[PDB]
Amino acid sequence: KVKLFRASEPILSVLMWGVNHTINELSNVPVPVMLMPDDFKAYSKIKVDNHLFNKENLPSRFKFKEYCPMVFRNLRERFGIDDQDYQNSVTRSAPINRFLTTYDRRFVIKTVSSEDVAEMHNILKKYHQFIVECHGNTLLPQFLGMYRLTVDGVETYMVVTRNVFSHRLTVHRKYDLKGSTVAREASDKEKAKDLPTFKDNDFLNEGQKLHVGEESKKNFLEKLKRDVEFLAQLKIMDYSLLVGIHDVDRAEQEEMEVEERAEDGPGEFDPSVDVYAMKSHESSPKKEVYFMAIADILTTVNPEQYSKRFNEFMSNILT
Amino acid sequence: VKLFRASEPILSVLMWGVNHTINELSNVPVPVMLMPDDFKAYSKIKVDNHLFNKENLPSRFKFKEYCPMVFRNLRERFGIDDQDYQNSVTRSAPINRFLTTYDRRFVIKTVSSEDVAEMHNILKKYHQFIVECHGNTLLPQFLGMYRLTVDGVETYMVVTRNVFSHRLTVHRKYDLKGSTVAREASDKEKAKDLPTFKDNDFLNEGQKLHVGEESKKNFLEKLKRDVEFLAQLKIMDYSLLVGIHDVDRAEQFGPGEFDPSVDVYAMKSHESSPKKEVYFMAIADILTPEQYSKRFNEFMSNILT
Ligand SMILES: Nc1nc2c(ncn2[C@@H]2O[C@H](COP(=O)(O)O)[C@@H](O)[C@H]2O)c(=O)[nH]1
Ligand SMILES: Nc1nc2c(ncn2[C@@H]2O[C@H](COP(=O)(O)O)[C@@H](O)[C@H]2O)c(=O)[nH]1
Ligand SMILES: Nc1nc2c(ncn2[C@@H]2O[C@H](COP(=O)(O)O)[C@@H](O)[C@H]2O)c(=O)[nH]1
Ligand SMILES: Nc1nc2c(ncn2[C@@H]2O[C@H](COP(=O)(O)O)[C@@H](O)[C@H]2O)c(=O)[nH]1
Repeated sequence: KVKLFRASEPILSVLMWGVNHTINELSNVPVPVMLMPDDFKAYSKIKVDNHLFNKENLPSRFKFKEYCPMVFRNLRERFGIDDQDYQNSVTRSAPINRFLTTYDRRFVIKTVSSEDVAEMHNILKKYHQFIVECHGNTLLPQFLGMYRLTVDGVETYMVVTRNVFSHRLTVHRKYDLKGSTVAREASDKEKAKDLPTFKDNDFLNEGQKLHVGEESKKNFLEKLKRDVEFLAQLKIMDYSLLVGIHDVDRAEQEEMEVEERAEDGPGEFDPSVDVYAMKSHESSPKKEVYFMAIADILTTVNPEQYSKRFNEFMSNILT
Repeated sequence: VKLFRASEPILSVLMWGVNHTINELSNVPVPVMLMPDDFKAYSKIKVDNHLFNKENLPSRFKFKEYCPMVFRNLRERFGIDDQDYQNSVTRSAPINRFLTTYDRRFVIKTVSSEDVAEMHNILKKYHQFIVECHGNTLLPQFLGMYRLTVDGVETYMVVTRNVFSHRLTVHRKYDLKGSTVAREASDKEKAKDLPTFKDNDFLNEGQKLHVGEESKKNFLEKLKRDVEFLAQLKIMDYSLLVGIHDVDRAEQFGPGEFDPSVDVYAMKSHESSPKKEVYFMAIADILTPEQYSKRFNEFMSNILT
């Protein structure tokens, strides 16, 4: 039951230690009837200066700050994430590859700028209220924690989200879509990578389509509508639709080759866990799973119109 | 769900501190041996909580634990489980400086900076002696040592295993130095319910302690090595805290019943003893030579028949 907080970088150990630390302290804090306004300006801060002690994995000296912990605890709850699960995902083993995933691929940890952290505060009261009135049903990023780590006098800002992708199903192709009239494509650099991040004209040029079926398309499009309208209400623009594609047969084969090396359920998922996943329509050219979520809402044409434009595009991404 | 609700913020910080450090230690491997650095080591944490978790805790505070690996090892060598130690401190506010945990198992004494220095001074040798005697000793048993910073004020604390029983009411206590001077209770002191008597008011009482010549064997075999250890360390002016539980009295879950592994210092009255009693006996207040050692030793050998 010993947790060592062992990691490739001291930053990771401190991250593991702080999530572990704060989740445990929160376990000693009654769950409130409601969130008070201060909760939105609140934060916790701990500074550690150990001497000749417990220095194998943690640095002797570091700081950890959690923004607005009462609010994020509540967000986790409304997103149906149990605090102990969250803690275990982060601390049972070092997050792996600034962009990390928890070792079990449930949670994504992004290193952000100070400005990003500033925007979360700005948007936080309304985002919460919006998560309340849409019952956690949303294509928006789902925020679970915000933290500032300090190691060797250096401050690092981090935001934890639920993975847009499945924690279990492989992605075989992703796109970052915006719907911009501007040319959007992948550099020769990108296309050369393993899992390139294709863009608008790649999607349009490939003739790609996402066969989800009318009932999913409608539910999807109703989410997209209020999400982008909510974002337009704030001063927010230039976010993307992150699209991941999972080829069910290709995976079955990949798995089969995986076991072969040892010797020598099929494209389904828990919609409560892989929250952005959608099956293909029974009459799809091939058996697929899609993951679709709005990306990057923190960091001519104005907002209101973007939501209008962004919206028309994603409505045409599918059938 | 522990709130750390207490009469006083210092106590809340203490409860929070022991909780925090014991949890942290449960993530630290038990080593194959203590190292010299473990005797100069510490943990420090500073807390700054804006608009968060203020119901019982101050928003800002510090908690420092001295030599946490050595005290964790001492706990084990005394047969104390970390989880219990933690539970005794945090389950409920320690009560009435001189506190005990809510279950009276552990004593919490405010002490001075010089005290904390003195402890660092004797600690390696004290530990070594605890090892060599397999935890069996009338010396105080030190379970942890802490410094608290609250409202800008630093406070030092040492935790010991309670000398008296955690259940058995003590009816009379004597502080015994074996001195050749005038040590008696003061008129005002002689007033309150729990009078701290001394040598003279004891030797002039004809009071003996009946444990047998057998328990006197164990006890005196113990006391000698202890006062010896203190001498070699050139320490003195320490007392023998003695407690007396009158069975019949309390009677007016059984009378005189107790768990020897928890009430480590308690001794049953002998069979042939006049009244039915339980005695509690340990050395106290040694944070500070031969003559005192041998003088002390004899005045104590003269109360066990
Ligand atoms: N709106 C808002 N912004 C904050 C708050 N706390 C910190 N920030 C912003 O977050 C960034 C980093 O804050 P730090 O916690 O490093 O002081 C800064 O850009 C800071 O202005 C807050 O309570 N409200
Ligand atoms: N650190 C910190 N930064 C804040 C706080 N409240 C607001 N800010 C910062 O204040 C700025 C707002 O300033 P304005 O642009 O309205 O003059 C934001 O960029 C954000 O960085 C706070 O409580 N703490
Ligand atoms: N597994 C996973 N990858 C992501 C997620 N969000 C973005 N990525 C990927 O990470 C890369 C950079 O992230 P971004 O700049 O959007 O933060 C992109 O190639 C994108 O496909 C996510 O939620 N989960
Ligand atoms: N000998 C010794 N004394 C210490 C050590 N740590 C703290 N002390 C002493 O204990 C007292 C309290 O120290 P503070 O922890 O308040 O800085 C001071 O007299 C200090 O010098 C140590 O590692 N060794």
